[PDB]
Amino acid sequence: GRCCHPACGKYYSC
Repeated sequence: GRCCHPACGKYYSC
């Protein structure tokens, strides 16, 4: 989604 650190798994945009 909108997240930019790996704490969102592979659902970070960076």
